[PDB]
Amino acid sequence: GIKNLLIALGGVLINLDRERCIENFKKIGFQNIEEKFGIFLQQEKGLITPAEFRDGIREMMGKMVSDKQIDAAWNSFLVDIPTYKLDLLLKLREKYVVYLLSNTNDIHWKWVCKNAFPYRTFKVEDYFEKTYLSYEMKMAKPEPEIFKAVTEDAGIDPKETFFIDDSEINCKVAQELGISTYTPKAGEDWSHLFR
Ligand SMILES: [Mg+2]
Repeated sequence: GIKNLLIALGGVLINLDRERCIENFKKIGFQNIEEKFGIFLQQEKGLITPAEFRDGIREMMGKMVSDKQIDAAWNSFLVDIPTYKLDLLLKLREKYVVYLLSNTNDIHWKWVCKNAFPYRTFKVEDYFEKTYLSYEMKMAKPEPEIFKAVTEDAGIDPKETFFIDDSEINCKVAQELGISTYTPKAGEDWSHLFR
């Protein structure tokens, strides 16, 4: 009897495009961008600041570039949330409590909130009871920490929580804590889970 849902961000909701990102980075002067990915892991845990991140990018980049240029290229990894997934979220809150559990960074998070979640009258606030972000939490999937940490703050029973995330390891760890999981494939429309 599932009462709650935990949803990942990437692939599951927002389409990703590594090639594009790589290319945009190269265009702005980062030659070995693809070997490079450090600060990414730190950023993800919010152990540094967007400021220091850009500096790190510049620093290993060997050139001075605009923060906008950098945010631009970094955000090009994100494509879009097909709007039918947004409908699905809203429809789902009718029968469940719905949380986001996402490994991400402030720069990305602000892009998705401005550019991807806004739909009709709705805003990121409208889809989730609460969003748990790695870089705010300071811990990241698949640390067991983060899963236990989420249920306690949320005050939800793990036995009654369904976790949807396209990373196997993340799912296996969540299962250990008693959570049920589905691992969607790239591009998968996982709406079939509720037919
Ligand atoms: Mg993923």
